[PDB]
Amino acid sequence: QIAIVALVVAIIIHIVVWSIVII
Repeated sequence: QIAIVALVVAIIIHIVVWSIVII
């Protein structure tokens, strides 16, 4: 796992946000 799933989704948001900055 629950921590892994939440982490992946949590980190994913960081990746998406970054893409928006570029874009």
